[PDB]
Amino acid sequence: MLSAQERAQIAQVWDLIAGHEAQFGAELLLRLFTVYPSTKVYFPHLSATQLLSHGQRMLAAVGAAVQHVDNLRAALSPLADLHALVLRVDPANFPLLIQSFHVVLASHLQDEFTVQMQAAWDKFLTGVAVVLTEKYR
Amino acid sequence: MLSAQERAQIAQVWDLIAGHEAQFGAELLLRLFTVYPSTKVYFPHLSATQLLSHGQRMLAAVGAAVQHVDNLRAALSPLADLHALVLRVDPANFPLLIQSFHVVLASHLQDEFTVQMQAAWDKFLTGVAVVLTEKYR
Ligand code: HEM
Ligand code: HEM
Repeated sequence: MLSAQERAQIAQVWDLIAGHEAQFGAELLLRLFTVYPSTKVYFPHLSATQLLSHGQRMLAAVGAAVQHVDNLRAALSPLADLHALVLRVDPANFPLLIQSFHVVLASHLQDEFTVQMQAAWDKFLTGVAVVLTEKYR
Repeated sequence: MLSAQERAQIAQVWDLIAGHEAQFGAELLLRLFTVYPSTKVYFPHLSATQLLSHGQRMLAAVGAAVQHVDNLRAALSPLADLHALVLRVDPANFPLLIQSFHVVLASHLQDEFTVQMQAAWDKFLTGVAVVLTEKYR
């Protein structure tokens, strides 16, 4: 449950990502793989231009989720099935990705990525992660 | 157990912090308080110049720990007693601080804070946190 101010804040973060999905997503994956090498097993194909492609897909889906905070479970249902049932992504990986995403955004946006924006963004992404992991057995 | 390359990497990170302990530490606390408001209960006195003072103390201790990775338990013993026994800081707060610290460093250092440096820094700070929490009952 995001407040109106929090929804405005995550829209502001997204406006700073739009157009950079591939580059920011590739850097997110690189940071995740280096700081948490256990995550590399999920991406044997990516383990450099293929990084840009997957990064683009991933962050484009994040942008779509911003437009659907009120019905995230319905809108993300295919992606939830994919991560929980088909890919079998251990839910513990999702906080590692979210923390890594904050670092990449801070590196590019510096003080434009304010602590208020980070709090809202973290709440939003934690909710996305719940949807993408709750079907995991 | 940090490798020689990892020790070189954390020395490089510290060289980029030195002189900015107060400012970076204050921003670390502000980010921690905003993204994780549950942490504010530990700092009723700080909850703005007092932020600079505490930030300075905290990050100066980090710098001292860099010089003592081989005998962290002995060198940090007073600080371990303080956090675990006197302040009773719940160990779950330490990952929140470490993640917040990466974000603050990225915001200021941008791509100079490389993913290799972050991996080494994270390993180092996770070890500091183990020392500062293992006495907690
Ligand atoms: C907010 C969190 C996440 C979002 C929005 C997201 C989004 C996506 C999307 C849209 C795809 C489709 C790629 C395609 O069909 O080409 C995908 C695939 C994939 N995701 Fe995620 N993902 C997230 C978290 C994770 C995490 C934490 C992991 C593992 C650590 C992961 C591992 C994978 C893998 C292995 C694939 C398949 C890649 C491929 O087949 O090329 N994802 N993800
Ligand atoms: C790498 C991790 C940490 C380091 C190196 C560190 C370092 C320090 C130092 C050097 C002091 C002494 C301040 C003084 O005597 O004036 C201190 C005090 C304190 N620390 Fe930490 N700290 C760490 C983590 C934490 C965390 C995670 C919390 C709580 C969320 C915390 C809460 C406190 C509090 C409440 C004080 C007392 C402040 C005061 O009395 O003014 N510390 N810390």
